[PDB]
Amino acid sequence: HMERYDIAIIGSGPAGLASAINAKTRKSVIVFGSSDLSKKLTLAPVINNYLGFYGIRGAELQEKFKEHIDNMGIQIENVKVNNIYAMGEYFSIMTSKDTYEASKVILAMGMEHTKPLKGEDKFLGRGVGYCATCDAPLYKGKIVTIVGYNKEAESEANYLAELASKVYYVPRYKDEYQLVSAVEIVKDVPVEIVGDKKVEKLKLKSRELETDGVFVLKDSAPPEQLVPGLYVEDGHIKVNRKMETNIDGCYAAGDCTGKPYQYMKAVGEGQVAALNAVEKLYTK
Amino acid sequence: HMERYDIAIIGSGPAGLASAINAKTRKSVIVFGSSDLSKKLTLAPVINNYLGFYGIRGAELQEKFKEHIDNMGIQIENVKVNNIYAMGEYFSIMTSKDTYEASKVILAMGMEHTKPLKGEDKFLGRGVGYCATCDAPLYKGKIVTIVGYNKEAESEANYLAELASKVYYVPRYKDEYQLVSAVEIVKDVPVEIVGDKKVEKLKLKSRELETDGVFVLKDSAPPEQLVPGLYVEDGHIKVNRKMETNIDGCYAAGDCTGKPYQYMKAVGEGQVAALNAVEKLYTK
Ligand SMILES: Cc1cc2nc3c(=O)[nH]c(=O)nc-3n(C[C@H](O)[C@H](O)[C@H](O)COP(=O)(O)OP(=O)(O)OC[C@H]3O[C@@H](n4cnc5c(N)ncnc54)[C@H](O)[C@@H]3O)c2cc1C
Ligand SMILES: Cc1cc2nc3c(=O)[nH]c(=O)nc-3n(C[C@H](O)[C@H](O)[C@H](O)COP(=O)(O)OP(=O)(O)OC[C@H]3O[C@@H](n4cnc5c(N)ncnc54)[C@H](O)[C@@H]3O)c2cc1C
Repeated sequence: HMERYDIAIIGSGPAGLASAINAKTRKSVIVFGSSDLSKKLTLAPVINNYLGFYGIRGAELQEKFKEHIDNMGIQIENVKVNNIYAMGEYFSIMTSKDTYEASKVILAMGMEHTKPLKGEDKFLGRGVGYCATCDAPLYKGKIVTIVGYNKEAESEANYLAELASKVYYVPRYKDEYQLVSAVEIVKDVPVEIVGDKKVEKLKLKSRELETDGVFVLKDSAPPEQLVPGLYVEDGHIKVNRKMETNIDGCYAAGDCTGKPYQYMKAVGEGQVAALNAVEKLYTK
Repeated sequence: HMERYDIAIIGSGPAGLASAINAKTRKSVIVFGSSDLSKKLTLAPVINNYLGFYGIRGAELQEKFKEHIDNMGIQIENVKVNNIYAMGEYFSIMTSKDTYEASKVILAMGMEHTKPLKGEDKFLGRGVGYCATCDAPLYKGKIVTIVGYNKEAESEANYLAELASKVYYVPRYKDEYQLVSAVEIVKDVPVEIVGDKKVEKLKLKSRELETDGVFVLKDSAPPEQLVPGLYVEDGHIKVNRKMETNIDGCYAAGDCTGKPYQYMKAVGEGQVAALNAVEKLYTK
């Protein structure tokens, strides 16, 4: 069904966990993200600029962070947040599973490193989107191509196969893929989304797919799509010294706020966002 | 004599150490402060909001920070910084011992918690000051009272006893005091600095001292006195998202920049300041 919380934290990396441990000062808090917290932490080899942990390996620091949240009774809700609608005094939070409401939101999604595909921006809203399940009814009986950058994208492909006339899945990571037989896996490199007034084809290095929709599925939609009305410049969510965005009650912390992309900056921002959000909840 | 460095960090607490470990990316760096890093860290009992160190004691976290800087060959220069003069393209740094020049400065002095004495602001520049050794020639053959909040203040009293006709030392901490016999220790509580056009007396709870100067000696002068021309509001050094102050080449990080006074905020700010300072050194 629906569940209400005082604070929702969108991301489970350094920034979101820093927010969570500072918000547990009560005030219900929910943290959305991945079971493994942050993929970048796991991939980091030796870390020498996180003060107090000289020479730690990324996966070791990840475990220290996991034990911290576990000691404080903080769990990660393992769902993808698709859209956050600023209703004015609260936020409606749409996810890959259930819908939530929260009084305050802390954006902590990190920063996407991969570039958009050619034609992606051009056809946005004319056949390109960032949430396949959200737009699924629009593609009933149509051809849909999903360019998947994470495992959740596979679930969206499976769902779309129940409505679309044909589903192609283009993986952008190496794994076994848990897809129903109706999904055609296209192990090729996307080149360009093309069309006249709307999407007509996805061109790949060795193949072209006639398709009505192309969904580009990453850990998070671009922030201005995830949070309609949010002020972003240069792909960075713009915040002030209190980590406040342009949307009252919506904060942002970590790589999603701009450079430098470092752990200490991220945890500091998460702390500031959470303490300010809590203050606003007690002052109304 | 004088020594030149690319970056000078003013403070050895969480913020300054975070700056130091991020600036050692070369670029000579000098860190001014106390041997014990930060007094607040030592006094902190259990810390649960420093991500990755759940349940750590303050002195334990202090030791982790000490081992980090030691592993990176970062030493603390154990002197008090008295004044930083923005010369335009560099900074002249006056200390309780030698003078330094630095291309970039990172202010990391923390935030003073004790309030000013009554009359302190009123007589500033008319008998009240924050550096006794700096103003010592002005008090040759005059009466000087030092209200000392740290051990360095004792050294300043000893120096002033060579020039002033009479030196009183009013300690604001419990310890043995290493003072020459010419210094009179006044174990009483300051109440008010009084005078007409200039300082004439220090009133204490049980005694009044006729005095020509009153020096209030804390770990650092107020930031607008430490750094002439620095923009401060509400006792907080005002910085932007890059930790830049109003003075080009001068950054600030940690409690000295405003609330919340927390460790994660401080280390994040120190990191941002240092990485920006380094960038400016490589771009000129
Ligand atoms: C190989 C490598 C080495 C690095 N080494 C260092 C180093 O030595 N020192 C250093 O300071 N920095 C280092 N970094 C950078 C550092 O990892 C980042 O600055 C830091 O991880 C930022 O954390 P964050 O919480 O802002 O974002 P992230 O760490 O990206 O966390 C984001 C998390 O939120 C989840 N999420 C995002 N959007 C949504 C959504 N819509 N719904 C649900 N969940 C979502 C993601 O799945 C992810 O788990 C390194 C990065 C890499 C890639
Ligand atoms: C009892 C107590 C418990 C606390 N518990 C927590 C907690 O659980 N979690 C949390 O997040 N925060 C806590 N805090 C607050 C936290 O300690 C501060 O936010 C943090 O120490 C800020 O560090 P900083 O580097 O900005 O300043 P500081 O820690 O004050 O470091 C300043 C250092 O620079 C030196 N210095 C200053 N001026 C000069 C100068 N002119 N020349 C030379 N050296 C100078 C000082 O001697 C000092 O050593 C606590 C504070 C106290 C007092």
